[PDB]
Amino acid sequence: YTPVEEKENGRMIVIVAKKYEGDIKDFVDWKNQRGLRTEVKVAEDIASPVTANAIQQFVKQEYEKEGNDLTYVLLVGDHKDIPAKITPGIKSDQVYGQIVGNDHYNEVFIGRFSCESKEDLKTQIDRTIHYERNITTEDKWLGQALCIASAEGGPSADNGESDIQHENVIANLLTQYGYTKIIKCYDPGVTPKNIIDAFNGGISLVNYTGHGSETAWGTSHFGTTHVKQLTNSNQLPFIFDVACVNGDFLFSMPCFAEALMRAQKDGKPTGTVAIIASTIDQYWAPPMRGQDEMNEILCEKHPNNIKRTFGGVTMNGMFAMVEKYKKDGENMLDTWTVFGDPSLLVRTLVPTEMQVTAPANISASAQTFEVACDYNGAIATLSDDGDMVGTAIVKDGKAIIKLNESIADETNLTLTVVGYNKVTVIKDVKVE
Ligand SMILES: *CC(=O)[C@H](CCCNC(=N)N)NC(=O)[C@H](Cc1ccccc1)NC(=O)[C@H](N)Cc1ccccc1
Ligand SMILES: [Ca+2]
Ligand SMILES: [Ca+2]
Ligand SMILES: [Ca+2]
Ligand SMILES: [Ca+2]
Ligand SMILES: [Ca+2]
Ligand SMILES: [Ca+2]
Ligand SMILES: [Zn+2]
Ligand SMILES: [Zn+2]
Repeated sequence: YTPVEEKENGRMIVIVAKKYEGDIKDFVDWKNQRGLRTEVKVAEDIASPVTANAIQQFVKQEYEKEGNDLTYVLLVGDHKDIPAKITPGIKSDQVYGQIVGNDHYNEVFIGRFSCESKEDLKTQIDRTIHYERNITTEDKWLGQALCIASAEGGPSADNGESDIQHENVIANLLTQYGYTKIIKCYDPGVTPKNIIDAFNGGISLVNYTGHGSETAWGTSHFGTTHVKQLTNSNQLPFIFDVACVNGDFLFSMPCFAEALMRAQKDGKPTGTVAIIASTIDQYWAPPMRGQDEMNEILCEKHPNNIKRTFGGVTMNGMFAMVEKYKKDGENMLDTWTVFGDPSLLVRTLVPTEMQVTAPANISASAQTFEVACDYNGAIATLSDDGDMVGTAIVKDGKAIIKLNESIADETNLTLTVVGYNKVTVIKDVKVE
């Protein structure tokens, strides 16, 4: 299949319901600070009442603009705030990113921060910023994974694997890549305690393959009522969830996925940093292929298809499903919904540090700024209070940042450098 790229110069639009307009600033500032051009659009400004047709039209319109650099779209609100596209048998956010080619292969990654209160939003913003900005060499819970499998399935499943055999292949792939601990919770016998203990012990990735209801997992019986028992404060995994309706966010109560994204303990984020879960019932075999490819891409098994964002990893993993299962695969892709930031830079192992050498000062008339970094591929960005002044990728040991405006009016600039499985570096640059 042809992958959908995380365009180096891509941008993001956060479509936020009016009642949350004044609460998203810190998120928008951080994204611009690390080099992802991000703009905000108030949903009611697109149309009031807000409808699925208007959102769809707005995204298409923005995508068509000269360059087609639109790459991510984050929806901020629950279904009542920003609706999902609803057609017979389909509830979907993913469809908003299907713009070209009369097909179901997205052009744009879509994600959602489902919130019904200000704190639901604040906790999703904070956990995301902490994950990309504040993870250090001491966050030892990274590189540890949890595989969960029902005792069902067989020869007629994807690649003829029962859910257990399917998860074992995934566990081997993760181990080969470098994960240091794989926890296996396979039926029969899994209880809520087993899941609660795993999360509380520290894990950065969860793969689930089995049955599910709107509010719980069939294997373990762990559900929304058990979320309050989690104490994995800012030690959050992301999840590839194969199950029926765990992601039905139009349910009368918070669904499984929403509960995990909104969980908090004494003001700190618990639960998950991101999860992809279905709004409808899932077929047995198709999602298995998608889940496998997501893990293959995460473990960099395809050198010319590297994806660093949660949206990029999951969407490209689903392309393989569509390719092999066709129509059935397309229905699964449309409804397998991303909860969390689609631009999220995933972490797989305990990070290492980067050696960054940059001038302590910059001329008020400078057009460029050179930074030395011992990690090629890092993204170096200069910003001013959430305003991105220039960004560049490290190549051959250095990044040559071209300023997009005059800094003659500034006294200080913030240099931010991020890198895959690296500790984020933030330095000040005095303007002389
Ligand atoms: C509801 C679930 O949680 C279950 C999730 C399966 C995930 N894949 C793996 N664990 N490997 N889904 C089902 O059990 C599925 C639900 C469904 C019902 C009606 C239409 C479409 C999906 N049911 C089945 O797979 C059964 N084999 C019945 C069936 C449905 C569709 C075609 C053929 C058989
Ligand atoms: Ca397309
Ligand atoms: Ca509260
Ligand atoms: Ca498999
Ligand atoms: Ca049960
Ligand atoms: Ca909801
Ligand atoms: Ca593959
Ligand atoms: Zn923090
Ligand atoms: Zn079954």
